[PDB]
Amino acid sequence: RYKPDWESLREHTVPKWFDKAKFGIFIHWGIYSVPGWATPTGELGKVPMDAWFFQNPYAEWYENSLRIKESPTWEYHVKTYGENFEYEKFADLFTAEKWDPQEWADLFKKAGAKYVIPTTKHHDGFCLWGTKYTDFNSVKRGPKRDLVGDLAKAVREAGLRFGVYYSGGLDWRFTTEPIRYPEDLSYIRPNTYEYADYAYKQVMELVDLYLPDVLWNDMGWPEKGKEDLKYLFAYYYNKHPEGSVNDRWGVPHWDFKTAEYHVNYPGDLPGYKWEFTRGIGLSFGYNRNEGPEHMLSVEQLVYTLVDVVSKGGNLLLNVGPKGDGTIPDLQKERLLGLGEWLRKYGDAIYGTSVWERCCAKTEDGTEIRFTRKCNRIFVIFLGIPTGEKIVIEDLNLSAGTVRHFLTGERLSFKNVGKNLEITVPKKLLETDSITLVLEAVE
Amino acid sequence: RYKPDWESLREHTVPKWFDKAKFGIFIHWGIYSVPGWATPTGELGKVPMDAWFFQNPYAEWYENSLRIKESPTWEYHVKTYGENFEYEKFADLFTAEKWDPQEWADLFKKAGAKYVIPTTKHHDGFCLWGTKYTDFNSVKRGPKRDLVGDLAKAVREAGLRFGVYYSGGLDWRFTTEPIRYPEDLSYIRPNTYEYADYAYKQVMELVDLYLPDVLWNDMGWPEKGKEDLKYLFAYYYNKHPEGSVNDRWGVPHWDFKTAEYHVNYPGDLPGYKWEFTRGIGLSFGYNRNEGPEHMLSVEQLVYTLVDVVSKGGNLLLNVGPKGDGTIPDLQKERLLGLGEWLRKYGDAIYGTSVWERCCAKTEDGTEIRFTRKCNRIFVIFLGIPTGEKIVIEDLNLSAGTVRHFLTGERLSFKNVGKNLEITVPKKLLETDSITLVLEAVE
Amino acid sequence: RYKPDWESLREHTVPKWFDKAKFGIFIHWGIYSVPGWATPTGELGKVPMDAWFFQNPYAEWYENSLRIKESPTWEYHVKTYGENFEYEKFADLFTAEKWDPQEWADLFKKAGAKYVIPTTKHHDGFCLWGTKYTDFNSVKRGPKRDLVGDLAKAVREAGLRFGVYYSGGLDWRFTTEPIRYPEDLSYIRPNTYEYADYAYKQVMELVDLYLPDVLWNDMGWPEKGKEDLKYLFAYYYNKHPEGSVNDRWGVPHWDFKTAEYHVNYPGDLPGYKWEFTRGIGLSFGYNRNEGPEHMLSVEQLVYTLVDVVSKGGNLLLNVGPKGDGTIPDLQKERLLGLGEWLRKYGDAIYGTSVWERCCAKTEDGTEIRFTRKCNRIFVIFLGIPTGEKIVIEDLNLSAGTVRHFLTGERLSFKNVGKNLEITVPKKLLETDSITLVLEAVE
Amino acid sequence: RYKPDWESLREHTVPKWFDKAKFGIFIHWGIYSVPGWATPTGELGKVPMDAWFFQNPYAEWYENSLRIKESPTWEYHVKTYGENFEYEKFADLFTAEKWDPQEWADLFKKAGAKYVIPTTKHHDGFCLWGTKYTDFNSVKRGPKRDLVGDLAKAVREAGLRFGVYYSGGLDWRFTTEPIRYPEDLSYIRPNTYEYADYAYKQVMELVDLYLPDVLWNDMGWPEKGKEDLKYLFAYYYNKHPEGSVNDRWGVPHWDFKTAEYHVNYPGDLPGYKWEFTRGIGLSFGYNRNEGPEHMLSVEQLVYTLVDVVSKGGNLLLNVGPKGDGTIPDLQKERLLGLGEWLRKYGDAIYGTSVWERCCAKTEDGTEIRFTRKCNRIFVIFLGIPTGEKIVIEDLNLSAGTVRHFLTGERLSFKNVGKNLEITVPKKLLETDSITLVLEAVE
Ligand SMILES: C[C@@H]1N[C@H](CNC(=O)[C@H](c2ccccc2)C2CCCC2)[C@@H](O)[C@H](O)[C@@H]1O
Ligand SMILES: C[C@@H]1N[C@H](CNC(=O)[C@H](c2ccccc2)C2CCCC2)[C@@H](O)[C@H](O)[C@@H]1O
Ligand SMILES: C[C@@H]1N[C@H](CNC(=O)[C@H](c2ccccc2)C2CCCC2)[C@@H](O)[C@H](O)[C@@H]1O
Ligand SMILES: C[C@@H]1N[C@H](CNC(=O)[C@H](c2ccccc2)C2CCCC2)[C@@H](O)[C@H](O)[C@@H]1O
Repeated sequence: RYKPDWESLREHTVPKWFDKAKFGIFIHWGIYSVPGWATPTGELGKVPMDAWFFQNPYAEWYENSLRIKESPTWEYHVKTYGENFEYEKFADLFTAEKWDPQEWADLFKKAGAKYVIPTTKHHDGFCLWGTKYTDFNSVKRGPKRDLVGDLAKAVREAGLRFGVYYSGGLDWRFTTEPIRYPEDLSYIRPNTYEYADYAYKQVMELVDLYLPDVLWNDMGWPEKGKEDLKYLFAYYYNKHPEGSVNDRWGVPHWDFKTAEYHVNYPGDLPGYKWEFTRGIGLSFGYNRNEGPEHMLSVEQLVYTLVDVVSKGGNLLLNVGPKGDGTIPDLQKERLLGLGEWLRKYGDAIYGTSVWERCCAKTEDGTEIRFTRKCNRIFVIFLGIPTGEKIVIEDLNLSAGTVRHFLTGERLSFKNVGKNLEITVPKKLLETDSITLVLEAVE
Repeated sequence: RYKPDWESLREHTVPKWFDKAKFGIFIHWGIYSVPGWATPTGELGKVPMDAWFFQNPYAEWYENSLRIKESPTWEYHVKTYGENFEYEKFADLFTAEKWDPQEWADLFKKAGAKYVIPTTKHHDGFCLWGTKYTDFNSVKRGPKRDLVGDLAKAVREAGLRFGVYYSGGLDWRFTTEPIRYPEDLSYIRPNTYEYADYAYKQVMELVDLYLPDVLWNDMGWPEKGKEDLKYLFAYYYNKHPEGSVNDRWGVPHWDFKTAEYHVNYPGDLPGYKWEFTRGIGLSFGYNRNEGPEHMLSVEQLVYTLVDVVSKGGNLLLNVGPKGDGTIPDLQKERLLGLGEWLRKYGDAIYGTSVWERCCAKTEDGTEIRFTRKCNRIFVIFLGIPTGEKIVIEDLNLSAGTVRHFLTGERLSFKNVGKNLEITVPKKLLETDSITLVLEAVE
Repeated sequence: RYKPDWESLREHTVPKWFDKAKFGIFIHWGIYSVPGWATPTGELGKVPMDAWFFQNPYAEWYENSLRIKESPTWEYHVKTYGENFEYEKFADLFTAEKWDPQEWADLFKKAGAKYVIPTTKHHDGFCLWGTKYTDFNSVKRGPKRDLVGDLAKAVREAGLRFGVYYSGGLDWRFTTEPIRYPEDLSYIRPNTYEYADYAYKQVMELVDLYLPDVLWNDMGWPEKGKEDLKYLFAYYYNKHPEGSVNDRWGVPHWDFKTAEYHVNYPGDLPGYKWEFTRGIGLSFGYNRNEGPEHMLSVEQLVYTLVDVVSKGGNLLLNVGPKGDGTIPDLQKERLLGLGEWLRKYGDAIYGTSVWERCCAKTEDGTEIRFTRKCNRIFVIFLGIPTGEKIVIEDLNLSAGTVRHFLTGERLSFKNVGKNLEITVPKKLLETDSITLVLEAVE
Repeated sequence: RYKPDWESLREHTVPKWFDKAKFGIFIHWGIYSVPGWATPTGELGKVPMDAWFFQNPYAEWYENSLRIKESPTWEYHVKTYGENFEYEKFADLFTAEKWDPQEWADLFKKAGAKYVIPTTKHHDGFCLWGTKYTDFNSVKRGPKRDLVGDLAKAVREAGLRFGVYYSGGLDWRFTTEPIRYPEDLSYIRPNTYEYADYAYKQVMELVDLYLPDVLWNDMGWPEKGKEDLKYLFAYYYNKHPEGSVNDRWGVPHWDFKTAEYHVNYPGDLPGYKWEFTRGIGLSFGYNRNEGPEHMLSVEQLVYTLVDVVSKGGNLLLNVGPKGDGTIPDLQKERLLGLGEWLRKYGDAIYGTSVWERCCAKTEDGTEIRFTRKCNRIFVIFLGIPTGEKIVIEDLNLSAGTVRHFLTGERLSFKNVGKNLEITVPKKLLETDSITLVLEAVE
């Protein structure tokens, strides 16, 4: 039994299932999915913040962008939908006509994800469950259906864990001015006591209807409601000890931390559990402007995953569905690619722990990441070297046997000075898929 | 004029009428009165708290018990009313068909009570007055009548004082999870700001419609609303200086403290004004499972009253009416019994003050309680000794005359050592009713 | 067992000994007693605050007045002691050479007082006990003696209650600027954490060393130390249940309120226990500038006490000794005169309770005050009427026997309308001292 | 880089060295060691708190017991040292004449301990280092030596971790009244700003001078100084990432929880890291009144450690030296015995992790505990069965090979229903020492 207080809540640590699953699927789906439009300006952390809000690569931010008169979105909206076409009007166009929660679940499972977390309410305040605290929800408008619940049922039937995303920190249904600069965030918020209750009542409602595995909050928790989390966290943990929460509440407790695109990405081993998230492209909500030039390629996707996992994190890869519920082909292919690689290399991923170091490199520049499993150490190359002679810089192994992962073949290695030298038979180098994977056993 | 601040509010002390009346009637009446069912497990303070909520002897707690699947109440509810029979449905069955507020008032007056306090809203949130802050009240549902007001009119016309009970601390209309353990109480609460206002607006409303003599709150005051009491207490006291409040608000001010069954019952003279409450049985709300084996007998009732009064308290005895407004015969008889005893011995009760000691005993084990009235000291025996020679242990009187209360007959006494010896003529011992009462005059 | 929190501390109320004693002696004695000088401008409440600090009638305020250059005190100090004579230097002239605490204790007992309260530390920071928290105390300087201690032994020996006075709110040892306007008091205070600690440690030291009957604080408690009082009050009350504290701490608790000269003096019965304090003259500290024209007369003292007492107060009369330890004749006289009247009419004062009303007047304007003791109602005339027929305006006695208090003579009375008429034989009127006192009974 | 705020500090978790060491030595040595006396009333958790402080089994509490006049300690002090012997005087008898920190370090290493934690300052305020914040320390008085310092050099030399104990919650140098009831602890504390500063400055001084591996606070942290810990914890962790703090600060952060004798001792696996602490006898401070009948036996120590360790805890066994610096024979014996068992079975303790369950019992009641190391599961019997056929109640091994840990002998096992049966040849049962230890593998 957890008591409603920070000291006590600290007794709850990231659940084992979370540490072990290493990949999850994020779903930004909503009425913003209908216009499905954003200017693909670039990655968070690379785009200067003075312009960021004016050329927002995040399509879910459509309403905010639309509220900024004369911004690309505003221009696009006027031309395509007209001026007397309010953003809310998209709730009625959002019909999920082609949606089938089971094909989604089926796909995230073939993709190798171990959990799924849909936005139940994003910054625009539209709710994807039949909530009783607002009529701006998917049961009353558009889909005429409890998207959150129906997807929770499919995911779970598919054997995956189910979490929930909630925009606690922002709700444009309670503001009128758009965010034009990052400083605006410190005062352009619901700000009211009424809002702090709404957020509280809404997450409590998600807790009681779906008892999710992850409470994924975004943009901090309304200040007036922060003391409420002591109760909500205790209430939730007492109903679901294996439940978990992220680090976006602005209170003293969290089970795992988060990083988005470049922001907060650790350079080496952070000393805590975390999770990396990004979209397959530059946006989270679907964006019909993104081509594969903006998306990651299965290979980058794989490398991204390995680098995250070697540093102790989980990759929460986002998929951005269309207003009709289908998942754009460019994203489905990248999911399947990654699913394929995980089918071959999963063993050096799921259930692994960090090693003493995350990273290494070969004398010729190929990057190396490590993962552990008791006595086993996985040497994951971010690529497949050409020569049979591999020189790993600044590495010595006290081990004794160094197998070639996929085949199992004992290999020849020698600790030469500050380096490790291994000879990988071209036959083998030729069986690996995106990464050459070795396995030391000490 | 009281100012809205604790230091100032302290200038208000328990009103003289409250100190002097020594007996009041509590009424737990509501929609829980319809099922009128609880398992008579035992008295608060004797029943282990690990089981208490699962076998709740308090019938008003029916909804909480019903929310605990597979608990006696749940089993009983399913069998008797069915699963598709929600607790709220009882608001429509609660018709007070046989209710007559004047017969109630008449009865509490014959019973010797000096004030009356009905639950205006209990933990289930159903309100017994036409409140404007919820439609879950007795004017709109069931009785179709302002129970609170109509009973306030009768009580007052009968010459008694009228107070109000309000579940400030709990409101199941704002929670879904049941209390299974005492620890749950620290987080399973409305918790919202909206709720703190509701409670505030509701007690202010009772203040303006009925200007009650007692603000009897239960289960603490919502934390977010605690600072509001400075205003509400000032507002109330400025409209009714003789009004009063109990000690269940969790703030620095109170006029009298409370104890329930064994909990907080003082062993000797506490140094403050207090009030003891319990039901005639083990429940407050009516319970059709209680037989006289669970109730107190007029004698225990009398002894209970004397012991409370000798220690400076008031006894607030609870009566649990039926859904139709009648008061079960087992309770009416016990009220009348006590009313009868008070008719004979009231003088050594109402208007009395504590003495130097509350308690004493005779050499043969009969317990003695004392009460004062200026120069007069009342020696109230919890029973009627058999022999004409009474030896009171560890007592010496500097008095001079020791009368036999009911008759007035001067008696023979002698301070022998550490004891007091009195000779009570069998004729006299034979006129007393439940207690032998003497009266010293110093 | 009191707990350290306001709700619990509220359980402690004014000790019975305090309510019954009705007169105490205040002693403002310090190094300011040595110059013993002030402009006797008038009574607090009657002198405009725009002038007060510049023409301060309180001689204990000498240091403050002296810091206002060009002030009468400043003129007098330079002419009498020179410019190079720092106020602190008075600690060396303060010798108490002719001091006999037993003589003082006796004088306060003959005077009719039941408790005594000396200034242990006034605003100037000088401590009259061997405190370990500062060297500016009477043990190390001046008297080289613990005045607080020796006086407490002597008061106690005479069988009187001993309380302590402490200036928690001001300590000129922590400031340099004088108080010129009441407004200045809001920022010219010690203000440091250090000071709040000093204050707490010193009052604790006083409780530990002397366990006084009254903790009389003045001028508020340092804001940074207010939370400390929960702990200090619980600590004190647990060592001394019978102890008492006043209402000058600025926190939610106190056992009795206070009034100074005109300030907070009740017009009719307040609903709580209180104490009136003033000097015999206009100062607390000895003022050699006061003559009989600035003092109350024995008649006025008596009239004062009676009025206070009839409104449920205690009179805390101040005496201000000379720097040598002797009590000024003028002051001594008045004390002995009041004592003589208390010797005669004590029984209508000590141990009394307020009646239904405090006041009444005779047809010809003689003010009348009332006190009660059970069934007995004392009728105290502020003076002795000349005629035998007395008409009391707006009184009606439902009693039966009205007697002449001094002799016992039953007297003739008749309820004539909205008045009460009584005949008091001249032989009796001639025996009374300053007050005609009648005793009504039921 | 930790930041000074709870959210960030949460990133720091129990250092890996702590989780792996499984046993440390606590050293309660002070000037209370000189009288070294107490009534060995019983174990915390088993002795009623209404008596505890009056019959305190903790000899370090001598000063507190001594302030309760008419207490066994009081009787013994006056008979043994006289009425005029102030507790502080023990600082001069505390000489550590026969003290050799290297011998101690060695003894704790031979004993099998991995870290040592001496009391740097207990409730009596006496500091065993040359602190600059008080003269009541071991450098200026008694030993005229920095015990903390010399001991830290010596523990480190023996290759053990050194942590520090500090009584932040109590310091009898700041109070005068003894603790008689647990309730008294809520107000008889230093309470001053001054103290909160002293505490912070002293722990800082300890970090600066010795950079300990463990900051072990006791009795809570002064309320006025709690916000200070954000800064002190960030400062400490930034100098010593590998450092650790316990859970007795009363703030939202800690690296491991604690349990004392019966208090907070987990029944099954808690979900966090923790440490059990107790004396070998009933006291922490040396009690010359304890005999073997008051101490654990080597068998019991071993059984204790095993049980703790199987529930993820560390055993923090206390030794209480004599005033002369020598460790009492009885204590030494038990330490060397445990050491001998750790020498044999160390491998089933150090560096282990909890398994799925902590416990199991044999058909005939022998308790069984489990620990794991990767694929290896250690099966520790709290004793050695007499028969060769062993039936473990409610276990089932999906393993394959079960071996006799001491010899390696593979053994015969069969999953018989809800039980596991195994045959352990008597020649093997005869080689075990206090525990039959089996090792299962997969
Ligand atoms: C997963 C994504 N989360 C976004 C919230 N983003 C953040 O909190 C971003 C953030 C994230 C982590 C550290 C600092 C800032 C913002 C980027 C500039 C302002 C702060 C959402 O705005 C976005 O629609 C999507 O839900
Ligand atoms: C007069 C009765 N008051 C009850 C509230 N009870 C309390 O606050 C009880 C209480 C009362 C006094 C001290 C401590 C606790 C609870 C018993 C265990 C949890 C605390 C109500 O729950 C009950 O229905 C009825 O109104
Ligand atoms: C017995 C006397 N008490 C005085 C304290 N007086 C007050 O706090 C007076 C006061 C003001 C309000 C309530 C009660 C008392 C002050 C009149 C000038 C501004 C406030 C002291 O200043 C004085 O030296 C002496 O000790
Ligand atoms: C190792 C020992 N630690 C003791 C501190 N013990 C506690 O705080 C005990 C406690 C209470 C609750 C949780 C953890 C520990 C106390 C039992 C009496 C009331 C609370 C010290 O008092 C004792 O002197 C010694 O240093």
